Amino acid sequence: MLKAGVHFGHQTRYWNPKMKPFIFGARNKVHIINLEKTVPMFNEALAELNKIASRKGKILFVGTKRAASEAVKDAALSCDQFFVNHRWLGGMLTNWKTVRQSIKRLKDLETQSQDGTFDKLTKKEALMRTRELEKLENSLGGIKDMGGLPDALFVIDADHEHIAIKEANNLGIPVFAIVDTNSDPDGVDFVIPGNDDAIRAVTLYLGAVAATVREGRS
RNA sequence: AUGGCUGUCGUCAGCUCGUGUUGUGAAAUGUUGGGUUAAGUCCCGCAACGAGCGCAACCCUUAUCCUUUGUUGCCAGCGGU
Repeated sequence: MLKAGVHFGHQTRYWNPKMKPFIFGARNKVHIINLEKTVPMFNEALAELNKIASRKGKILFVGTKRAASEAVKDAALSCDQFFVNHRWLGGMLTNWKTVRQSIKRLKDLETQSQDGTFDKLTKKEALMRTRELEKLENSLGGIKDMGGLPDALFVIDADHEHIAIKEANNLGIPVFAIVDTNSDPDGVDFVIPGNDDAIRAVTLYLGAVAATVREGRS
């Protein structure tokens, strides 16, 4: 709701002509996003995104670059929602089938880990198995309790996370992206011209989104 | 014309498949890349995710120690011989 405070746009380099409607674009070789265009765009994204959030849907924040972590873990986990913060595996939506059995192995190995037989029979293989929980835990972290493929997708950079956008367009999932002036509005259904790599901007930004996901009529 | 059995490349480290994706297609990817290994060995990365046959291990023997039993095998300590 609050006016974007401190980002005003970025990316002098590799700017994309399809971002030409969103650029004010003056200072010191770098491009300034027209935030007077961003505010209606971002309010629309909060509108439809709250609309699917009230229908009891799953949202899947996507935060692979740094420092979108742990800001996407903090914002998704502040809601009762899901996230990807480390490397987004190629095909966790379009073959979720195989990713379902990898999530199943993460559940079986944490149940085996903190409760069952973890000290049993070996030290070396037990260390092997625990670092399998680090690898499967940081890759399949947020999505491990989803149990479906989600009803929306909220990516924090459109060019850095083009794979996830490409799959959610492949599957008919609404993509909500904060694009920058280098990115491309591929199949992003609700584009938001913003700043992808400022931590102030993405914490303000995810703060608003996580605010409207759990917003409660009460 | 065959079965069964065998040699050989070669005990060389390779050969594939399902699902997915890319290509009009033959096909490609996976299996390539940075390291490493005896080894597609293992890690990391990655439009791939996994799986099979192979590699490794399980088998026999050899190298050390313990327990048991001690004949026909052995003789340290005992006695005479």
